[PDB]
Amino acid sequence: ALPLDTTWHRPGWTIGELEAAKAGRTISVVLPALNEEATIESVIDSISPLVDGLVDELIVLDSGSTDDTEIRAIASGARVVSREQALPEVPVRPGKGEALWRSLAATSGDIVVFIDSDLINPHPLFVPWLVGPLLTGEGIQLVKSFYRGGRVTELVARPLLAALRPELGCVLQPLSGEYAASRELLTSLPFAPGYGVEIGLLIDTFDRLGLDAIAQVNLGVRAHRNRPLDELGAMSRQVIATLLSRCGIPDSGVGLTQFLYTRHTWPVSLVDRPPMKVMR
Amino acid sequence: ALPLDTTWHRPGWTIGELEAAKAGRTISVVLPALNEEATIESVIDSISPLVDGLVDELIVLDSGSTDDTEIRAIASGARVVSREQALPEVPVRPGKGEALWRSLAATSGDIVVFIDSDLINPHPLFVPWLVGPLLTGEGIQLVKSFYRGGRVTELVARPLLAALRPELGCVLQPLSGEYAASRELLTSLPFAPGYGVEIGLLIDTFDRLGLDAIAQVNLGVRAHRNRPLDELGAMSRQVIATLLSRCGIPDSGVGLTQFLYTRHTWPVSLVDRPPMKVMR
Ligand SMILES: O=c1ccn([C@@H]2O[C@H](COP(=O)(O)OP(=O)(O)O[C@H]3O[C@H](CO)[C@@H](O)[C@H](O)[C@H]3O)[C@@H](O)[C@H]2O)c(=O)[nH]1
Ligand SMILES: O=c1ccn([C@@H]2O[C@H](COP(=O)(O)OP(=O)(O)O[C@H]3O[C@H](CO)[C@@H](O)[C@H](O)[C@H]3O)[C@@H](O)[C@H]2O)c(=O)[nH]1
Ligand SMILES: [Cl-]
Ligand SMILES: [Cl-]
Ligand SMILES: [Mn+2]
Ligand SMILES: [Mn+2]
Repeated sequence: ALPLDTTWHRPGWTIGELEAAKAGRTISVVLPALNEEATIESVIDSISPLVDGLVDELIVLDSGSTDDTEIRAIASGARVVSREQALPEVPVRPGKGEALWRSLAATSGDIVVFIDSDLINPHPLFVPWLVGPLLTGEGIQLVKSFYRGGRVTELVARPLLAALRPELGCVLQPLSGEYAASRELLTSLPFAPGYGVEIGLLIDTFDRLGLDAIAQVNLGVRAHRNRPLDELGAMSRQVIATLLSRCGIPDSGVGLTQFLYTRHTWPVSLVDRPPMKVMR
Repeated sequence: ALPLDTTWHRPGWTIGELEAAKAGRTISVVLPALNEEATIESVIDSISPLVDGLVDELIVLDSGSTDDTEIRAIASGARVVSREQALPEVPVRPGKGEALWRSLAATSGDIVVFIDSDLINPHPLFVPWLVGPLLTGEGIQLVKSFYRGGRVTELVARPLLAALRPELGCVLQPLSGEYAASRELLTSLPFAPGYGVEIGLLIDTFDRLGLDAIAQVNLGVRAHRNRPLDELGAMSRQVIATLLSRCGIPDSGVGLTQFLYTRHTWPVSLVDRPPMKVMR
């Protein structure tokens, strides 16, 4: 391991050991989903055998899907929750960060696990491998995954971290959509909008609790949707905006423009959601 | 055009018109090269027909090649200049920015044109298309190229510019290796090290002379060496470091680390070369 608790190899914990270690703590699993009809069922099925055992609760956080995502998830026995149902007093904003933040209001596990719903054949041990350090460690409040090409991660986020928060240089996949954390931690932190949510959570956690509260576990290999370069441009812009803000640097608020030769401007947001705590 | 003089279409100027417009001004062409034996001859040949006419001078700036770059360039009739010969009183540093800066001491054109030496079948009109606005415009001191996937450009540089210098959002290929500028401008500016040199030159030019001094011309389509993702990681890191510095933001000076699972740290430099002017 580096100065960051890193599980480099297959965790050795059995499902039954992990379950014993809960000690009254509960576990929620959240799957955010926007138009993932092709992969959603495989993801739910990888995890539903854990329900009523290690996992106390599983939801799909449907983020405005217009395909068959919701019906197929229901048919896999999952509880599907819209953004509106998760938190109906508050009008819905677009983007991933909004979905995860709302999901805090729709779950009650002491521990919350996020798994992206666009994964291709995910391992059924993903969730156990992630909760290990939270269950059996001390002071770990956040566990990030890593894996084996991560264009935004390797060109934008990791190099920017080296520039502005080099202490986090040892985190191999800071933008990974698969991770777990304590409710106490998550409901105490703001949530960046859009694709800024992961990078925001990591830096805030570090700034507030330091490295000793963070672990990372090998999930082996991951496959997912490969988005077009232009969609990555918009994602990177939001990651940059969120990353700059945590480092005390003013962002223009100006969206990325691209020329296809036609021109298009993508939205960027400088507005975080506050800690879900204030909503109590 | 946008607020930035943009030549969207094939320039209409003939080689003879352009030559007339020189009016005593001279033109140097510089080809930086590090191990480009496969493509260097095609690039030189695309340009050497202009020599003693529109172009007064052509050099290859050899940046420590250990392949056959120099012998093949000589065999194409090019003058080849090492980093050491360009400026022998000053010990040589690694990276592209060093090569271009040194090239100022090895040329005397009032106008300097840079063309990367790894281009696959470059158009023989590249150089005329670039000098057009400098020759026939007023107050233009810098001309950048654009083209048609630019991973570092679209994920790192363009989104970072939108964040920190949104006025430059209209520049389509800020990192393009093909561009031209006045000696008066170039010898008045510092040169960022490594791959930071292009982004550094653009921001300094803008900060010092504003947009009205900058033009961009369509070169159509370009092909070149596609580097592995890890090499791009190091390039992006240096672009970020240089970009952050021009915007008044402190960089850690810490190199990007990558885990292949073995670990490697890449060099980054926070040291610019001063304006070549001080070397007079
Ligand atoms: O508005 C949205 C956008 C995405 N998602 C879901 O979020 C997950 C990941 O989104 P994706 O479009 O696949 O983003 P990636 O290109 O994969 O981005 C990677 O890097 C991002 C930057 O941190 C992370 O947010 C992602 O989890 C991570 O997979 C998917 O299951 C989506 O269904 C939503 O629920 N709502
Ligand atoms: O130490 C070096 C490195 C590169 N080069 C030359 O510079 C040119 C471009 O370098 P390259 O390795 O192809 O960089 P790219 O991946 O193509 O980077 C693009 O984006 C960079 C960031 O601004 C620019 O520096 C480049 O010109 C541009 O092609 C090539 O002809 C090389 O021969 C050197 O002379 N010395
Ligand atoms: Cl608090
Ligand atoms: Cl000056
Ligand atoms: Mn994905
Ligand atoms: Mn190249």
